[PDB]
Amino acid sequence: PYKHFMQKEIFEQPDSAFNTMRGRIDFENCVVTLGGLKSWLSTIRRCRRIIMIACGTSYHSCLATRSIFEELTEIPVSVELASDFLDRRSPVFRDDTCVFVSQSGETADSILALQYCLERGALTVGIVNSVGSSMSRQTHCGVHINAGPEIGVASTKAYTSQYIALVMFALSLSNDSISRKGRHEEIIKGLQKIPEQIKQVLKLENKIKDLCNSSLNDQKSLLLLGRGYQFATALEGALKIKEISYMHSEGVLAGELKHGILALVDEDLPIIAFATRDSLFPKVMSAIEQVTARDGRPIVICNEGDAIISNDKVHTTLEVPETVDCLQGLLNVIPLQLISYWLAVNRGIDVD
Amino acid sequence: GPYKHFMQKEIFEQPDSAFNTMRGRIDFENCVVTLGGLKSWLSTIRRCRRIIMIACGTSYHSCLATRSIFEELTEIPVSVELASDFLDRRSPVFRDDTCVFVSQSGETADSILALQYCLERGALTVGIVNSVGSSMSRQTHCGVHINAGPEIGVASTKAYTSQYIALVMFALSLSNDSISRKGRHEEIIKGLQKIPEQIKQVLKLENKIKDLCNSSLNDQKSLLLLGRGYQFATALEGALKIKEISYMHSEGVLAGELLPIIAFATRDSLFPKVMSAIEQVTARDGRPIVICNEGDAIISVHTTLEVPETVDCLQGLLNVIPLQLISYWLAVNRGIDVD
Amino acid sequence: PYKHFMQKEIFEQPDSAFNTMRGRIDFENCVVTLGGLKSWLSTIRRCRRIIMIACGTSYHSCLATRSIFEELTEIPVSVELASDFLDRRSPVFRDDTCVFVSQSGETADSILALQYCLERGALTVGIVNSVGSSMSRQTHCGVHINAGPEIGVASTKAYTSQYIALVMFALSLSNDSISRKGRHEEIIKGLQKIPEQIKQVLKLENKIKDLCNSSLNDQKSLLLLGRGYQFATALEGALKIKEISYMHSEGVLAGELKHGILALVDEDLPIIAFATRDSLFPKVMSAIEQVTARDGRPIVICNEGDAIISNDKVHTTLEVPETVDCLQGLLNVIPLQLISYWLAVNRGIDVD
Amino acid sequence: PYKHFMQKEIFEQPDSAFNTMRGRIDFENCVVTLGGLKSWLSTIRRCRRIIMIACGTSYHSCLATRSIFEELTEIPVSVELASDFLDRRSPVFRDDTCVFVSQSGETADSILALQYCLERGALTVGIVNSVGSSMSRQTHCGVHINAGPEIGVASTKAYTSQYIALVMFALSLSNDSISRKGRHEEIIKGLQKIPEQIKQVLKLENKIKDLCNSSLNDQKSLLLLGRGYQFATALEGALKIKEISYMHSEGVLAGELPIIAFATRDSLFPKVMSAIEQVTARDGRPIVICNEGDAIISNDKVHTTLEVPETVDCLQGLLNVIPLQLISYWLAVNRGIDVD
Ligand SMILES: CC(=O)N[C@H]1[C@@H](OP(=O)(O)OP(=O)(O)OC[C@H]2O[C@@H](n3ccc(=O)[nH]c3=O)[C@H](O)[C@@H]2O)O[C@H](CO)[C@@H](O)[C@@H]1O
Ligand SMILES: CC(=O)N[C@H]1[C@@H](OP(=O)(O)OP(=O)(O)OC[C@H]2O[C@@H](n3ccc(=O)[nH]c3=O)[C@H](O)[C@@H]2O)O[C@H](CO)[C@@H](O)[C@@H]1O
Ligand SMILES: CC(=O)N[C@H]1[C@@H](OP(=O)(O)OP(=O)(O)OC[C@H]2O[C@@H](n3ccc(=O)[nH]c3=O)[C@H](O)[C@@H]2O)O[C@H](CO)[C@@H](O)[C@@H]1O
Ligand SMILES: CC(=O)N[C@H]1[C@@H](OP(=O)(O)OP(=O)(O)OC[C@H]2O[C@@H](n3ccc(=O)[nH]c3=O)[C@H](O)[C@@H]2O)O[C@H](CO)[C@@H](O)[C@@H]1O
Ligand SMILES: O=P(O)(O)OC[C@H]1O[C@H](O)[C@H](O)[C@@H](O)[C@@H]1O
Ligand SMILES: O=P(O)(O)OC[C@H]1O[C@H](O)[C@H](O)[C@@H](O)[C@@H]1O
Ligand SMILES: O=P(O)(O)OC[C@H]1O[C@H](O)[C@H](O)[C@@H](O)[C@@H]1O
Ligand SMILES: O=P(O)(O)OC[C@H]1O[C@H](O)[C@H](O)[C@@H](O)[C@@H]1O
Ligand code: NA
Ligand code: NA
Ligand code: NA
Ligand code: NA
Repeated sequence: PYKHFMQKEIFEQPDSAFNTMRGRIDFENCVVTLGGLKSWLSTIRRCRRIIMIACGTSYHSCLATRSIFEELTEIPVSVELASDFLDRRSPVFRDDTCVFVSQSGETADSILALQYCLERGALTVGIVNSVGSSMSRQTHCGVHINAGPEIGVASTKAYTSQYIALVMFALSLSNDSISRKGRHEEIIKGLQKIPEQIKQVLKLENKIKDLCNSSLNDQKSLLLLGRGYQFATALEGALKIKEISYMHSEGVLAGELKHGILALVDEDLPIIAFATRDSLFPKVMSAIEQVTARDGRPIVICNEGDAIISNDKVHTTLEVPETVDCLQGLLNVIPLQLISYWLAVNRGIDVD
Repeated sequence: GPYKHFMQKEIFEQPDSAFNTMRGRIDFENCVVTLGGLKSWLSTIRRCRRIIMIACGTSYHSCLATRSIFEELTEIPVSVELASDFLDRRSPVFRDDTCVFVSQSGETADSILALQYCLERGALTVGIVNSVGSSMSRQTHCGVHINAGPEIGVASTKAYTSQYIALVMFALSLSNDSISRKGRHEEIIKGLQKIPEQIKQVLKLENKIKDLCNSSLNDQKSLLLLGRGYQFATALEGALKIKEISYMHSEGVLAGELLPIIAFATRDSLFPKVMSAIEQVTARDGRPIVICNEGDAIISVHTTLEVPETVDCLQGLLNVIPLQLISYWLAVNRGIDVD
Repeated sequence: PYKHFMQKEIFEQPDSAFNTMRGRIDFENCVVTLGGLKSWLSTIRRCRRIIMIACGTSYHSCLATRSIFEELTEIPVSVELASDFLDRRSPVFRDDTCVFVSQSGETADSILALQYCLERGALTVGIVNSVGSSMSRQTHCGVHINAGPEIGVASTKAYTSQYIALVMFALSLSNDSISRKGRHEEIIKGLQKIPEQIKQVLKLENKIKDLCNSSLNDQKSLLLLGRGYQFATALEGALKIKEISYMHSEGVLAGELKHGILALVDEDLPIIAFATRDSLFPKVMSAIEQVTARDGRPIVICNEGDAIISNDKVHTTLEVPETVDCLQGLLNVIPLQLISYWLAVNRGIDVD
Repeated sequence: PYKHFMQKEIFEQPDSAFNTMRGRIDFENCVVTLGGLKSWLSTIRRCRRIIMIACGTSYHSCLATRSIFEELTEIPVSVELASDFLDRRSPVFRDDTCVFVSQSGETADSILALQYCLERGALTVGIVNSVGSSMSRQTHCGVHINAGPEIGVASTKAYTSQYIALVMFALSLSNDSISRKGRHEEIIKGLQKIPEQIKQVLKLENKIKDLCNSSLNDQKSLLLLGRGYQFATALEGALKIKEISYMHSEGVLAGELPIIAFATRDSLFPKVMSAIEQVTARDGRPIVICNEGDAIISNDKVHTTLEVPETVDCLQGLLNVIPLQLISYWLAVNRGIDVD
């Protein structure tokens, strides 16, 4: 039924999200069980620090979950792009837990980084889609994310499944804390609702197709504004627009600079702002106000029912269900996957 | 004086500010660094779980620019945080953290809020600050005043190079008990000695940069800066300067990870991916501007801005200077009053 | 009604034990709250290691509780005699939590050690009986054990009270652990019963006076055998007999040497063996057997109902109630306090 | 020309001390190189703490060297008796470096402790005499102490050889420190002289035989007083007197609350002086192990002196133990005990 494997894979996300969780979460009793990390959790916690290492969209899934790993575990977590980690020859030691995230399990820079960590005596953990791939075999332990084969040229379902697996890993690490139990239960109940909420978000495709057929087609760049949990989503949206749509895109930390890119943009530059409640900071509102003050006409991804910009000012809304704060990225990325897909179609590009 | 603007003056002041930052703190003959503010705190800093560097804007750049040398010389985990994002994530900190705050003014709101957060959590706090007795200077437990003198220009020029130098001295101080580091120490200190005179030499690129800025470069809507490794910070800081001073969009891009283009191709950061990126550009006849070491031919049409070769971890101090001059002259050519 | 303050203090222990716990343990909800440490616990929970530092009987209360601190917290715990700590110039750093235990809060070696740790930037915690004593003032935080004044020349109720305060501190450090919950509850329900069980143990006094009068008064030395939880009890009993009674005494790790002191003993040298269930190791049984075979007749401290040796093989029994393993030393020490006291008074030695 | 393997083994110590160092110390350039640990040191240096785990005399060699490890490395070091470590079910984790010291490499409690540590993911290092014994094989890395086979029933040369191997291990761990370079050179130059100093100490044998011919040999107990570096020597002396001489003995922390007191300069604390003064106040006739030429007790109190050469403070125990080995041996002979 689908024009392309990429469209199929985006639309497959209710099912891949469920498949990632299948057999791993008891939603009734709120227990996460990751069999691959079985005899290893008590060791993983006993480390100086967690280093998340990955490339491209897999690196963004690490950015998207860093905060919740930090929050739930109180272990320091850093996130490294594999090639830059290697370029810096960043010291790694026996007391580090190195977490490698990869859809393919074959990316050269990820494998080189893994070899570097292994030879230095670090504990290694893989979060990998392709079962038995190099990264899966070579990591000490890990989780196969169970998204199924990905044939689109860019990662869609693997991103949402990686993010979910990383959240389950964070929950697993913090499963002995009385003080975390309410937070755990909140997040696990939220996860249970993700697959159906993804289905809801997919109903935005018509509005997106329309927007992609608009003046948007002709524009040469698109800027995405995000802060907090949604900065990763802004970076991933930009990567998608670049890798798939062959259009220039940058993810911008919203409102960080008063006199940055937003003071420079043309009236008609496409700007997407993430304004869901989890990441609705004063600086986000300032950035959005700055755009509208200059007569810009931004596209706002926000929660159902929220009016971020007055009806008096021209702007586009793409409304998404509200979920638990640290899970909102799973829903907010979907319109970007669809926008990047339909822009590439509007332009004649093959995405498989 | 001879200077059109405060910003131009402060750019040209860098041989002196770089010297002043080192003054009384480095014995170049015996290769000994002595930072009076940190003296009795070093043993405590050396034993922490991790160092978190926390800063905004150009000061965040100076942390990125020196992250690798801290890691290399100390083998302590070092992370670099933008103050607002650190606060947005509510990143946990604890007694065993050493939090290093870098700020020219010592008054930036987000940096102060971040310091107060770390203090309340019981972390050890260290300031690298220009303004003596500012909030950040007072409220950190210990620190180094960078001694760059007052900064009047709207964007940081001398404060970036002086912060970077102060951070390198801090890294050297932390690792001054290591026999295996001694050769690397001496190399960096002998390098630092020559920085002020090398900065004088790089400032002689101004006329070449004026010629470049008189061209259609000054009419462009975007300028991309490509760098990797030590020079990625320099790419980010060049981008920030072009945005903040020249009012032109600019982006610092990690070279070859995935319109005028500036590429950093000095030897310290001349990776395969940089060469690949540069090849991609020349293949489409892109005409890149290449910042490279004196005498190197990185490309067989392009513009070359040659800079003296220094110790790898110090190359960013010389590479940033043409970007400061480009952002300044682009602004002048576009009729912007930089002050 | 007491002959000496020391006797009064020994008999005061049901009340001092209760007074130490008062306002600090919710026995129904199994919650421990130590006001003086409350705001400091997350900091202590985080350190590289705990160093317990003390002199004499206070040093023994640290040995008596070292295992339960290690078990409940999984933080390394070492136990230092203050003078030897200072003699070795053991390095201490900002990441150490140094726990100082002292009845008087004034002992020179403990104060010197505290000053050394403070100057090195370590976090310091006091467990002290004398409110506002030097050690109470100078530590960063602490617990006043609330045992009341001791006038006896040797510590009795302050030993049991210190030991209880130390167990409460360990419970407080581990009060966020789901996996520890059952063990927590076990110990707290145990602590609730300690004051009445001490009342029960104190009923051994007449049998102990008989034993001193029939078998011990004329003696020049006595050996205490103990292992595991009861090794500290054996050392403290030895100290009491030395300090109070002016008789030689040695605490011996039971069955450690096949040809050590037990291979050398007479059949009339008095030997006390701790054989309560919590510390009834094979090596303890072997030691006892090495004694009865040599025709030594050991004095066996054991749980009510237990027959450790044959009635065929001659021995004296002092039965004590069974409590939780890590609490059994609180009851096992009491017969030793009473023995040392009666030995002293039967020799016209003042104990106050 | 020896009566027993024990006596031979005591007298072999100049050679065993030399053999333990052979090929591992460059005394000219002051460099220690332990082949067995080469590429493991950077990892050993990166642990939360070091736990030294051993039984009997090997436990004492750990006590004897704890201070120098802590001094030189600034890593926390604890010393555990293997059986008690197991009795407590002491938690250990991936970030622990567990160091096992054993002459035989077969002692049951040390083996069980090793297996417990290995199961918990700890890094394990062996300091072992018997090449290819269980503990030699099962530790991740280690140093064979190269003392030669030990046939005496109690450890004599293995103690001084284990102690020297442990000091070399601490030197190796700290070989990157500029601030400790002077202390390193001092210890290494001191190690060079230990073999010939042990020869010197063995010349006390005749004085010791005279002492053991006295009514010392029909005593029921002998107390040994020591503090600091010499507390381990007092504990090891007491063990030797119990295991060999069949006489009760206790090693006592001097001044904490027949007498041999260690009063060498490395461990001449006020509390040691005060303890000795208590004995001479009662005209108790102590036996004093002290450095050559030091008068610890004046001649108006009766006492016996056993002078030993002064070495570097942390090495003094290597010499101070030798008279106790000889005392335990000659007491047994005078008591008709076959020490073998
Ligand atoms: C593919 C596979 O055999 N998975 C089985 C596993 O699923 P389960 O979900 O338990 O395990 P995973 O597929 O996640 O992991 C399989 C194994 O590979 C390791 N690993 C995985 C990813 C990685 O990047 N690195 C790595 O080392 C894990 O530690 C584990 O040993 O147990 C279930 C039985 O209950 C079965 O339904 C599955 O057939
Ligand atoms: C400010 C001051 O009087 N500096 C004097 C100091 O310079 P010196 O270079 O020794 O000290 P700095 O100016 O770097 O620092 C001064 C004090 O401020 C603290 N600190 C500094 C920066 C910071 O951000 N946070 C912070 O706490 C330092 O720990 C130190 O206690 O001795 C010199 C002579 O030896 C004098 O010429 C300088 O006038
Ligand atoms: C002295 C005081 O007013 N104590 C009150 C406190 O007891 P609470 O049991 O809370 O506190 P403690 O008496 O144990 O400690 C008093 C203070 O002294 C500090 N400290 C204590 C011991 C030590 O060795 N070092 C040290 O620094 C503590 O951190 C605390 O700040 O609240 C109780 C009600 O809950 C009152 O009944 C107590 O009268
Ligand atoms: C046993 C052996 O062949 N040793 C050789 C080794 O001595 P060298 O002194 O290098 O090594 P050791 O004999 O100390 O140790 C041999 C090996 O056993 C390991 N180990 C040792 C003891 C222990 O308790 N646990 C443990 O794992 C070491 O890590 C090493 O891998 O190189 C020398 C050549 O330069 C040879 O003269 C020695 O014959
Ligand atoms: O997740 P993987 O298989 O390690 O691949 C990482 C990245 O590899 C390349 O950079 C791809 O173009 C990206 O789309 C992909 O995300
Ligand atoms: O270094 P400081 O005083 O904390 O200021 C940080 C940043 O603050 C502001 O953004 C300035 O415009 C920047 O130029 C500056 O780099
Ligand atoms: O517990 P405190 O006050 O520090 O005293 C410690 C020790 O000090 C001295 O050693 C006393 O004789 C002991 O009985 C006492 O236990
Ligand atoms: O050093 P090993 O072979 O582990 O032996 C440890 C102890 O084992 C036994 O206790 C021996 O009797 C002691 O002499 C010895 O010291
Ligand atoms: Na694997
Ligand atoms: Na300050
Ligand atoms: Na206090
Ligand atoms: Na081995």
